[PDB]
Amino acid sequence: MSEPASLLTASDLDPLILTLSLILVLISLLLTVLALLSHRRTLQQKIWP
Repeated sequence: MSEPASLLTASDLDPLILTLSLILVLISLLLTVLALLSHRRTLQQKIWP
């Protein structure tokens, strides 16, 4: 590689918080997508019901 093996050996700076974060991140993202589709679906119906 080109970076110090320390950057990887230190990938454990905080896995506990990262895990909880990744979860909320992935979840929050999914929630947004759903809300987006739901809104788009409603508009379509309201446009041509």
